Amino acid sequence: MIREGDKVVLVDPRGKRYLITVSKRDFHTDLGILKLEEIIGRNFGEAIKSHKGHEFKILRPRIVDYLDKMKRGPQIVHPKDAALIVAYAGISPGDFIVEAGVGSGALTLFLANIVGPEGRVVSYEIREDFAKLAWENIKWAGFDDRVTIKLKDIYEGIEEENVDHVILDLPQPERVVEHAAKALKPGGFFVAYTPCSNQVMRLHEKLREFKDYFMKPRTINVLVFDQEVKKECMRPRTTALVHTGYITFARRI
Amino acid sequence: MIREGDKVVLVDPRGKRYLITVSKRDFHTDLGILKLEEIIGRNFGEAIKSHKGHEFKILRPRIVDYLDKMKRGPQIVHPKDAALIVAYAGISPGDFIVEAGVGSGALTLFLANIVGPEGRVVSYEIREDFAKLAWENIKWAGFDDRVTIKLKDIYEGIEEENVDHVILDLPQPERVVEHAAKALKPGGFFVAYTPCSNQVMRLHEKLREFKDYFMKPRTINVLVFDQEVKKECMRPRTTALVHTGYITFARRI
Amino acid sequence: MIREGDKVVLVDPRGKRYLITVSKRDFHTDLGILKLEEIIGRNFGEAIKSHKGHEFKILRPRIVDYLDKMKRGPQIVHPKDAALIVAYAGISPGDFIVEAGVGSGALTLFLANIVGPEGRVVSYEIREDFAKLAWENIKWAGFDDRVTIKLKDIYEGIEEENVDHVILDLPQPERVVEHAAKALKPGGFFVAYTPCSNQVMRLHEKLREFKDYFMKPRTINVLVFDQEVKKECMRPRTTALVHTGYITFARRI
Amino acid sequence: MIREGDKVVLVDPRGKRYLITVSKRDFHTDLGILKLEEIIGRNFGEAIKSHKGHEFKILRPRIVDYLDKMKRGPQIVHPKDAALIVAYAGISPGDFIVEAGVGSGALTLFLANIVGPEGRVVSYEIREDFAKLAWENIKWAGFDDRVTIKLKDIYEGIEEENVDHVILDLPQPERVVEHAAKALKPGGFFVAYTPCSNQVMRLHEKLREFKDYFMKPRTINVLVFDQEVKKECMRPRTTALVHTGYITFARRI
Ligand SMILES: Nc1ncnc2c1ncn2[C@@H]1O[C@H](CSCC[C@H](N)C(=O)O)[C@@H](O)[C@H]1O
Ligand SMILES: Nc1ncnc2c1ncn2[C@@H]1O[C@H](CSCC[C@H](N)C(=O)O)[C@@H](O)[C@H]1O
Ligand SMILES: Nc1ncnc2c1ncn2[C@@H]1O[C@H](CSCC[C@H](N)C(=O)O)[C@@H](O)[C@H]1O
Ligand SMILES: Nc1ncnc2c1ncn2[C@@H]1O[C@H](CSCC[C@H](N)C(=O)O)[C@@H](O)[C@H]1O
Repeated sequence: MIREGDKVVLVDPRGKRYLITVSKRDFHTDLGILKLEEIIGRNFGEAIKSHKGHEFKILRPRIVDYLDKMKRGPQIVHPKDAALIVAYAGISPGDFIVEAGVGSGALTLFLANIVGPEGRVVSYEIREDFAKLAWENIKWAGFDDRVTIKLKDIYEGIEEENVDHVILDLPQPERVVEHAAKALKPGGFFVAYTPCSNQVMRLHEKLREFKDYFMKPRTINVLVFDQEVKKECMRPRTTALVHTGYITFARRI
Repeated sequence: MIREGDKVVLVDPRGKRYLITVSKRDFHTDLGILKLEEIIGRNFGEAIKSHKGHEFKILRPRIVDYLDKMKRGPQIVHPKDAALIVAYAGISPGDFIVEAGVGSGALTLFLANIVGPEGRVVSYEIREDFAKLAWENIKWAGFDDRVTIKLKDIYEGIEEENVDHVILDLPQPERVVEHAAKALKPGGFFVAYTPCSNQVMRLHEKLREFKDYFMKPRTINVLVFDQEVKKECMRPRTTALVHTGYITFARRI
Repeated sequence: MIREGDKVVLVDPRGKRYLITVSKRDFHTDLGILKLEEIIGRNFGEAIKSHKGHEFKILRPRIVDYLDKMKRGPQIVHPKDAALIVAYAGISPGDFIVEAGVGSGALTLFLANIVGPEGRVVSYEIREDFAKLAWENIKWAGFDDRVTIKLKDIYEGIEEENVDHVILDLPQPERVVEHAAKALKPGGFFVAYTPCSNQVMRLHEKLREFKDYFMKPRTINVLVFDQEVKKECMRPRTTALVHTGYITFARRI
Repeated sequence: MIREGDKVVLVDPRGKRYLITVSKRDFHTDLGILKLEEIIGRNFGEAIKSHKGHEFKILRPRIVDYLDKMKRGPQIVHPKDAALIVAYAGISPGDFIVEAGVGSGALTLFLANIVGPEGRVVSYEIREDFAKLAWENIKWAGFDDRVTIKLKDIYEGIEEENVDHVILDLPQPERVVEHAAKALKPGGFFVAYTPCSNQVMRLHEKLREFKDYFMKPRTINVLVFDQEVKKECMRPRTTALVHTGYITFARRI
C-alpha cells in the first residue's frame, strides 16, 4: 500500500521515531542500515529490519510526528499553548484563520490540522528566510493545500475579511487589534501569545480602547506537569517547563 | 438568513450569553422581554431590542457556546483537559474515536467538533439516565451526524476496530487496556483521564504488563491560571482550579 | 496549673479550635455552653465538657493558633510568604527588624515569634486605626515585650541603624530603597512583598539604580497545594490560593 | 575587632561568596591570592584586596551562608520545604525538636537556627559516614551547643519525652507515628517529608489508625517560581524546580 514518495514513521526498538520519505536510498541509524526501498508495497504496522537485524516498525505519520520532527528555528509556540488556543477559542474544522508570525510553521501546522482540508490558514511573515523554511515544513506535512504564506507585515493591515480567528504570536499584537475588528466575523476570536507581562498590559489596554468591538478579554497561562510513574514511587517530575507565554482571548462584538 | 428552528446566541450589553432556538414566542430576561420572531430574516452581527430599550446582539453558535450552555451532571471533563488530549494524542479531522464515560456529553461534544462531519465518535455508557442526558446535548449541539452512544459496559470489550483513539474518563481504565490494544490502529492512542494518583498507579501497572503492545506511557497534569489585568495592576487571579485529573497517553506498539 | 487570665486553646471533637481567655464567664458554642472558670486548676492536655456533654481539650496556644485566629482587616501577608521571607533572608532569633505596613499585625506576629523575646521588630505605620488594631493583636499574643509600633511614614526615612532586615509590604517599596541601604548592616536583607507585576517592575528599576548598594535581587512567587488524602483517592485539592504577592530579596553589599 | 579563629564570608565583584575560618595564610582563589592576615582586626563592611587589585568584602556569617557553603553531598531537604515546616508547625525559639534523617545536617542546621541557643535538636541517624559529616558541619556552623546526633534507629524508639516537634525526612515515617505519640507534648506536631504519593498514602493510613492521638492530618506541596525581571520584560523563569517532596503535619491529641 505504501508507494515511493509517501512518508512514513519508522519506530526503532527503543521507541525512537524517524519521519522518512520512501525512496531508493539507504538510511543510516544508531542500529544499522535500512534500505528504504524495502518499504514500497508494505502496510502500516508491518516491519523492516536493518542490516544488523534490528526491527523498525512502519507507522502512518500523524500531526504529532510532523510537529515533533520538523526543522525548527528555536523557539516556537508549544503544543500546550496551541492546545488552549484551540480549546478556548473553539477553533473548528472549516474555520478561516489569519495568523501572523509564521516562524518555522509550528503553530501553522497545528492550526492547519484542526481546520482540515476545507479550512484556510493565511500566515503573515516579514522575514523572508522564515517564510521559505515554514513553507517547506508545510509542504512536507501535506498542508500544501490549505495554507498560504504572505510575505507581508500584518501591522499595515489585513486584506482578508470574514475571518473566524486572528491568531498572533508577534511582538506587538496591539497594533493588529484595530485590523482584527474589521476582519473578524461577528463572534470571531482575537487571540494573542505573549511571553512578557508587559506585552499583556499593552494589549489589554488597547483591547480596552476597543471595548466597542470586543468582549471583555481573558488572559491565561498554561502549565503542564509530567508525572514520573514507577512501581513504587509516583511523584511529579522534579523540573518542568513553567512558562512559555500568556494567551489573551477576545470575542468580536 | 436566520430562519425558524435555527439556533442563535444572543448577547446582552453585560456580555451574558443566551443560547436559543428562534421561533414565534416571547423570551423573558432580566433586561426585559424579547420577541424571537424579530430575529427571523436577519443576518448574524445584527441586533434586536427588548421592551425596556436594551439591545441583544445575534451571533452564530460556536462550540464554546454549546459547551458553556449545555445541561450538566456534577463533575465533567474540563476544556483544558480535552485540549491536551487533542494536542498530545494528535486528534485530527476524520478520526474514529472510542470513548467511555459519556457522562453529560461534554468531552464527547469536544471530540465530535474536532473530528468533523467525517470523523466518528462512539461513546459507551453504563448509566441509562446519563446516556439519555448526553444524547439530549449532542442532538442539541448538532453532532447528531457523527456521534453514537452505546448503552454498554466497555469492560466487556470494544466491538469497533481500526480506531484512531480510545479515550476514557471512567473509574478503572486498566480494565480497557487489552481491549484497546486490539481495537486501535497501529500508531493509535490509548488516552485515560483519572482524578486520583491511585488510578494512575494501577493504570501504569496494566500498561507495564502490556509493554509489547504500547510505547512508553506518559502521564500529565495541566493547570491554567487566569490573570487579572487592570490599568494599574497585573496579577494572577487569587483563586484557581488546580487539579481536575491526570491524563495518561500511550501509543499502540 | 492554668489560672485566670491565661490564654488557652480549646479543641472540639471535630478538631475546631477556639483561642480563649480563661475567666469567670461562660462561652457559647455550636456544641453547648462552656463554664470557662472550670478551666482553672486544670492543665494542658486535659479536657472540659459543655452542658451538652461534649469534650473540649486544652492546649497551650502556639504561634499558629494566634495567627490562625486573630482579627483581620483581610487580607494580610500569608504565612506561606512569611515563611519564605524568613527562610530566604535567614531571619534568626535575636534579629533587629524594621517592617513597614503593620496593618493587622500578622506579619509582625510571625517575625516577632522568630526573633524571640530578646529580638526586636520595629513596625512603621501611617494609619492610627491600624496601629491601634495591630498593637491590640500583638498584646493579645504576648509580643508587646519585643514589638514597637512607630506611627510614622517610612518613606520619609528609617530612624534605626544597623538593622538586620527591612521587611516591607507597602504600595511603593522603591521609595524605601535608599533609606534601607543606609539602615542595613552589611549582609542585611532588603525584602519587599508586592501583589502586582507593576510594583515588581518599579522596585527592580530602583534596585538597579542602587546596584552599588545591593547584590542582584531575586523575585519569587510561592504556591502551596493542599492534597486530599483518603484511603482510596489521593489527589491535589480541586481549588487553591494561587497568588498573594511577589517577594523580592536584596542583600546589602 | 575580628580575631583569629572566627568565621567570615568573602564577596567578590561578581557576587560569589566564600565562607572561611580566619587564619594567616595565602588563600588560593580565582582572582588571586588573598592572604588572610590583612583581615584580622577589621570590621564588617570593610574591604580587603588581593595581589591582582580587586576587592573582597567582609560579611558576618548568617544562616544563609552556612547552608550555602557547607559540604552538602547527599540530596538535602530544600529551604522552601524547611520554611513551611517552620511556618505550619509553628516552630519557635526554645523548642525541643526530635528529627530523623540527619542526612548532611542541612535541615538540622536550619531548625537549630530557629529554636535558638535554648532550643534542643536531637537528630537520629543510621549511617555512620552521614553522621560524621553532619556533626562536622554543625560544629563548623557553631550549633554544637544545641544539637546532638544519635547513631541509632528511630524505628526502634524515641528516648526523649515531652518534645515539641518530631520532624522526619526518612523513607517510612509511618513507623515513627506511635513513638511520636508518646514523645510529643499536648499540641505538638508530627511532621514528615516524603517525595512519593505512596509514602503519603501509607502515612495517612497510620495517622488515621491513630486518630485518638492526633488531629486530622494536613498534606502540602510547595512550589517556588523565580521571576525574571529585566528592564523591558517581566516573565517567570522558563524552567523551575517543581517537586521535591510532600510534607505532612499532624497535631498531637
Ligand atoms: N508585523 C508582522 N507581520 C508578520 N510577521 C511578523 C510581524 N512581526 C514579527 N513577525 C514574525 O513573527 C514571528 C515571531 S516574532 C518572535 C516573538 C518572540 N517570542 C518575542 O518574545 O516577542 C517571527 O517569524 C517574525 O519574523
Ligand atoms: N465500564 C463502564 N463502561 C461505560 N461507562 C462507564 C463505565 N464505568 C463508568 N462509566 C461512566 O463514565 C462516567 C464517568 S465515571 C466517574 C469517573 C470517576 N471520577 C473516576 O474515574 O473515578 C459516568 O457517566 C459513568 O456512568
Ligand atoms: N509609607 C508608609 N509608611 C508606613 N506604613 C505604610 C506606608 N504606606 C502604607 N503603609 C501601611 O502599610 C500597610 C500595607 S498597604 C498595602 C496593602 C493594601 N493597601 C491593603 O490595605 O490591603 C497598610 O496598613 C498601610 O497603612
Ligand atoms: N530508622 C532511621 N533512623 C535514623 N535515620 C534514618 C532511618 N532510616 C533512614 N534514615 C536516614 O534518613 C535520611 C533520609 S532517607 C530518605 C532519602 C533517601 N533514602 C536517601 O538516602 O538518599 C538518610 O540520611 C538515612 O540514612
